[PDB]
Amino acid sequence: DTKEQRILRYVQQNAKPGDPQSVLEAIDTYCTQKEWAMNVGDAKGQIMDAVIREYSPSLVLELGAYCGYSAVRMARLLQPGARLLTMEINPDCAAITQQMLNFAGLQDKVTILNGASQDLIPQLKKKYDVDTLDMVFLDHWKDRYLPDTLLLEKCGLLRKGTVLLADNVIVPGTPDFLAYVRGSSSFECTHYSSYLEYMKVVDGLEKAIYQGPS
Ligand SMILES: Cc1nnc(C2CC2)n1-c1ccccc1
Ligand code: NA
Repeated sequence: DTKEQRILRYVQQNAKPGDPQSVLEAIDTYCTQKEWAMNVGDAKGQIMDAVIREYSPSLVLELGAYCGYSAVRMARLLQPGARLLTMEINPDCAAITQQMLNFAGLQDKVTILNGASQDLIPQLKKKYDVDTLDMVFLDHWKDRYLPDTLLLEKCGLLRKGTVLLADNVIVPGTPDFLAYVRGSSSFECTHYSSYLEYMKVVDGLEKAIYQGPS
């Protein structure tokens, strides 16, 4: 038995089928009052919402999924015909995420790819007919933020205006990724700070808008 499974069982008893908002609230309640989980929080959640709404991405790529919270949080805001592609290496988190999306009524919008992102990313063009992404959400293994950004560029998956949004850049922290995008002229960066009231600790998200190479 895992924490993610217990979050699933809790949503199923306390949220309403097909209602993405009630699913998100059930998760926020469980991960505030009962068992903490990093991906969830609403300082973070309202920044994810504002970015999605400002940029209206047609194709989002999510690196990392735990119980589906981020994917539900994003998929529920996508326009009709917009699609979310989620890569998760842990097959158990992938199955929970899938069931969480099924519960939320959102499975028609999301495609879960199970695998290491470094191996899935070079395949997006040939296997999934992906040309370019409008948005990328980085919430997976902190060591992969930078190397995977480089792979996205190597494969031409970013275009002028593609929005990278990086979670947990301070806690547990992704300093090499922050150094790369803030220091590169390919990226225009905005940092969103987020006080974790319950930990007495400062964390943040990074927004980097790809400029192209030039
Ligand atoms: C990559 C990359 N791009 N710019 C930088 C720093 C600002 C100069 N780094 C870097 C250097 C050393 C360790 C980790 C990341
Ligand atoms: Na920069």
